[PDB]
Amino acid sequence: SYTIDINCSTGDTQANLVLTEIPAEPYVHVSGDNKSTIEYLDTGSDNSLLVRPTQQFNCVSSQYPYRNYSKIPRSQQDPLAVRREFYTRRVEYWRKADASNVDAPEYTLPQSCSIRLASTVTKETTAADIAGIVLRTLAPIFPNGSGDWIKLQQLIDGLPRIFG
Amino acid sequence: SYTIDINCSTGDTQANLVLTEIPAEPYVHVSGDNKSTIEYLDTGSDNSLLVRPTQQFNCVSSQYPYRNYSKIPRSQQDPLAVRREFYTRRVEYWRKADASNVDAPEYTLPQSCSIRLASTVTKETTAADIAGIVLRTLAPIFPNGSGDWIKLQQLIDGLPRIFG
Amino acid sequence: SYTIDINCSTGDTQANLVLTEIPAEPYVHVSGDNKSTIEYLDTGSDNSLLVRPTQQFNCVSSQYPYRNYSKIPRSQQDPLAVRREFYTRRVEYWRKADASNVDAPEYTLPQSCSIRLASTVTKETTAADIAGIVLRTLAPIFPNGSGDWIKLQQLIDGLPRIFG
Amino acid sequence: SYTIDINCSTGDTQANLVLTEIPAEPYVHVSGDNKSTIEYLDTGSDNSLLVRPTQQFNCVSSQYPYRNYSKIPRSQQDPLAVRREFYTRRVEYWRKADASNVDAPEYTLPQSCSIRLASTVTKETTAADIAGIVLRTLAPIFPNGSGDWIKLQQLIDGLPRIFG
Amino acid sequence: SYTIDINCSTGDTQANLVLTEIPAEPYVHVSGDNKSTIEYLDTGSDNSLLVRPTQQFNCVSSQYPYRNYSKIPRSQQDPLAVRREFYTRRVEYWRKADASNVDAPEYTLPQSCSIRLASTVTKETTAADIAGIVLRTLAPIFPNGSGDWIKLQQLIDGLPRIFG
Amino acid sequence: SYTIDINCSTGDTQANLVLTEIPAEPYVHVSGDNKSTIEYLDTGSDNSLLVRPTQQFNCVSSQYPYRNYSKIPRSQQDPLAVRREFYTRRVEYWRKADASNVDAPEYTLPQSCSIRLASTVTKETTAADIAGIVLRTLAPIFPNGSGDWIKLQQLIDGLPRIFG
Repeated sequence: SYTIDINCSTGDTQANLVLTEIPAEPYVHVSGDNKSTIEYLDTGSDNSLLVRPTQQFNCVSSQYPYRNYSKIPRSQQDPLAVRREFYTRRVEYWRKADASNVDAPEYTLPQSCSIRLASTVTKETTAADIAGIVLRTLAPIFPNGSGDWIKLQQLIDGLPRIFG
Repeated sequence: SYTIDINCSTGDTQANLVLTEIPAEPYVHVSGDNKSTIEYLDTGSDNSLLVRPTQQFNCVSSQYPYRNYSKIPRSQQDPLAVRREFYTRRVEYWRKADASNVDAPEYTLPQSCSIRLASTVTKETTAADIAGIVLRTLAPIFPNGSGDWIKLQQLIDGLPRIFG
Repeated sequence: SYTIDINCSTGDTQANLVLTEIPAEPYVHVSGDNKSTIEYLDTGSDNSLLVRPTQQFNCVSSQYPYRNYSKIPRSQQDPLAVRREFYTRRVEYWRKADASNVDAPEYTLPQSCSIRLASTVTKETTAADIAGIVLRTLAPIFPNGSGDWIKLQQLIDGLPRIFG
Repeated sequence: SYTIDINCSTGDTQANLVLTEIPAEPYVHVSGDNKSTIEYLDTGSDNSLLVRPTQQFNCVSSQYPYRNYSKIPRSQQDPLAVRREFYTRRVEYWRKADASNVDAPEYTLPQSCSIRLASTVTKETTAADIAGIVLRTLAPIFPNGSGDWIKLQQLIDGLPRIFG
Repeated sequence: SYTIDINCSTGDTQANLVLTEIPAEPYVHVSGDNKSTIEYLDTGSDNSLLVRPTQQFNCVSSQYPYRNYSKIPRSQQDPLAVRREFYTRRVEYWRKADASNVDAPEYTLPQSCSIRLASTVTKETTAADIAGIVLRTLAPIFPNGSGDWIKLQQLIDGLPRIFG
Repeated sequence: SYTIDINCSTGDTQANLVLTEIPAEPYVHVSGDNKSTIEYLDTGSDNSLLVRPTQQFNCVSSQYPYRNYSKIPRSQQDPLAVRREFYTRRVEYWRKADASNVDAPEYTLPQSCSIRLASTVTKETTAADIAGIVLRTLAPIFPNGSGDWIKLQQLIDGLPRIFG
């Protein structure tokens, strides 16, 4: 009868963050084919550059999920809890050029983004429960989802105070 | 006139990742400059815990955007390009209990999720362009958006090969 | 001709902190001397507990009102003035239980609050003047009096920055 | 289903203790850390004194709420419950002088007042519940609120028998 | 009856130094929100640069205002005097470019200016008295106020001898 | 043809800061080269003090105007730009006494104020443009010019937040 209550603040409003699909067919094994860490290459990239878009994924598990959480008493630590984490890092390499002037040089613009999710898990932790924390981390940066980029832009401007 | 090509593989289909808003009112500034990392406390949590949900936002910028990327020739480095980086880390503290049994203990379960993004930004780089990199990082894990959690389940199960 | 000016910042607005009366009839002397320190016990409490609500009062006075205030020069120390001080400490023990479930255990929740007022009194120091310092000590915690409890809630939550 | 009962004696009558607001705008951090203890200085005071009015705030919390309350048995100690505590200390320095006689010397009159609230909080402990203990601590000293100052005057006069 | 005589040379002539207002609405907290040192950012600046106009203000007070003034005898040092100082530093970043030729590069020109005012203050020191020393420091550089820039220009030319 | 944009927030309103001239005749060259700092003595002061009012002027120039500014890319550094800097420090020595009382002591009160300005100067930078930076540094402190002293009073009172 145990239930999991997120101890958060959640609103009534909802927004659509619109993801465009990324096909698996163009991706190729690079390192760690069988192992807990894998790195893929997107071969839908410019043949002739030295850099090409990669995305890696790796998973980690720990037996002691409360190791870094000392402000929690043992009397409240679930002794059946196990720590599951995963980590993705996508690097892509954009190309700026204009077809108008071929004299003008082509530049390579690197971009990288990484997400690390580390949950404690017991028998009542669900897939959607864990998905919720990613969506709540995203929510304050994209408060209208794909609609406007206002908070994102102010993060690019160097204005870290998002809630004030 | 220069255009930016995301050297990358995209698809035709699109999914909705449905974000639920997080109201800004309950968050309280706790620590940090703009020069340091800003930290907020979600005060809409169980007061009777000594751990409470926090999300933090840090962002930093550099005039040397190619410092980490080694295999990009100078002839391809945009001299006007700048490095813009931001980093968020949300820690929430879930609570498991059941109203069926006043005699059975309650446990607090820690969860953390962190997103870092470093874009090379030039004149033609738009806020939408930069949101694209986060959206493409997310898309392989949530290929149907909020619809299903199959690939996320794999990542938690310890299977890192999203693409196979 | 002498007037006393509080050297403070005060506003135009006012608010009602609404007190509910504490009947004297039930309290009983438990310890101390009727000269210096007295501890009353609220007999309006449960018989069956070893703890019962008690409020203590304690007065002292000194001919050396500037003893700890070293940074006031003698040219500005009023030689007629004299130090008066009182201290109250209320301890109440709350009782939590649900009448729906008599199997569910009852708990005792201790709560305690103390006020210490030390004034330097001179000929022109009045009752109302000395009340003013208690009122101005409270006003930061109760900016709207009984109207809301927001700043008090912040104090309990552990957020000491009340003036920002 | 659990309810919290104050184990106290309360009356039917109510009175307004009327607070005048303390503007936050003039206060300035002078010492401490923004985490535990902070001391603000009222810049709305005289430049020419080495002493200026200052109000300090200080919060602490503990996982052992029954540490000093030895006379409560473990069968009645709520294991979920946790100790929260705050402390405020306002020091203001009054200025006595008559404008009629500028030959007559001006004096500095120090006044100081401190409030310490330590509650054991549990899931059902509310903001208003914790405010109640401060209000019931005040009510013996201010039986009519701002209406008269008689009991406060007795305290200053040195007469600690407030309930008779 | 004490009066403050500036021990200076002052003329009969006066000039208008014409200040154009700087609105507070565009300015944003950066560091030290509550503390004695604050740094603001002018967000009416170019979004896309790495540098943006800031102005900081910080205040300092000292108990020993005669510390660095040894040529003054104790018999003439006001023992009630207190040292108050403040310091502002404004950095702005100009942009030179012509809309005629977009080939031509845009340059960023940094400019910085700082004012430090450190007064001894007694009960008879007035706001306008302290304002006077800033106006007298400015007076020889801008002897016709906003009218002509002759002495300013000769300071930019490296000709320090202003009175000869 | 290149134009200079002060990347900055300005307002429509203008105030007069009323400067009173300082006659050059009473000042006497005391120390310093053009290579050193020039120092003048205001000989229109009380001879019977061993301290007398002095104002000094130093100015220095460098071919490397971006040395202190780190986050400006070379692609945005004007190769023709030069750094012009000047620095003035006025010390006056006030005198407090009263003609009402020959028996009461006189005191001398030191005051100092210093302005430093370092502009990046290029072909298009005019003397007026450079005066602008001093005028905009002054304007937040004197938002109504010589009219009122409210913000200056705050700075002296120890409240650094001019903009809030």
